[PDB]
Amino acid sequence: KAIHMGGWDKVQDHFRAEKKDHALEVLHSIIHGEMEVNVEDINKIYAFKRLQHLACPAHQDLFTIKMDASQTQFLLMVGDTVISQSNIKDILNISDDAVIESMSREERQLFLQICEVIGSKMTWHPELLQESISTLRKEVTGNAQIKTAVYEMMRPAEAPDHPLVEWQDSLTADEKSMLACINAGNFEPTTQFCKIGYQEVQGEVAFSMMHPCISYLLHSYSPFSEFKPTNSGFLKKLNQDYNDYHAKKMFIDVILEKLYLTHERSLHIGKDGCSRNILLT
Repeated sequence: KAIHMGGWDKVQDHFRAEKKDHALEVLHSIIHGEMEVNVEDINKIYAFKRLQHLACPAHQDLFTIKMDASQTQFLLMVGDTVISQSNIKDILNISDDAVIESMSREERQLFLQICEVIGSKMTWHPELLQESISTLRKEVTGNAQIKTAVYEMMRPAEAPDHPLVEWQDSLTADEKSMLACINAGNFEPTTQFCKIGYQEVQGEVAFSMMHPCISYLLHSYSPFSEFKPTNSGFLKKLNQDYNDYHAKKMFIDVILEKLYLTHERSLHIGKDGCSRNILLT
């Protein structure tokens, strides 16, 4: 897809095809009204990918990212050498005394994948956010392999493309109350389930909630430095729902199971054709 930054459309004509990626990396370092932005940590993730991609194909396994024992620092590793690190609160642009819930190994790899994509849009397509956050985000949330990765982890048997099932309300007033917490104390059938995943495993359906860092980074993240505390507010909220859901999981799952079984084994529930119960679109 065409890169345009730094007049690249015509500037690229000065370079041999085999040098264009090198010249872009350089052009990127020359060029990168305007609100101040905090993206040095988050861009490391995609930059590390760019590094790895230049190494001999058999050395590529040697480039990896892990966490320190506290899982609050990502460590960029070239074999055993830690070439650089990033605090997760700096990657997230969050206000520091902000609570981050821990992620499984699966969830972390997904978080990092979203980091790559975001980093790559902000690096090669700065025009995107120059418009608005929503224009950046559309490109991230609309992105094929991110879509594919989010569905594969949370709803492995549902295609991202899955057509909505029509809402049929079999919930008692108590059940709708019990559900309020997975969507900020509201009960709206078209949105209540946007954070829930599910998979069938040896005859049982197992529900989950989207990790609040992953939902934050998909739908609430602002790279702008100046609203650090606003980002933090959004995160605490997703934290709270996440924690409520786990405190009450054995009541909530009974009800999810009922809904899933009565909506064609999906929680991608809509009304009059209008769902926002997708994980992301």
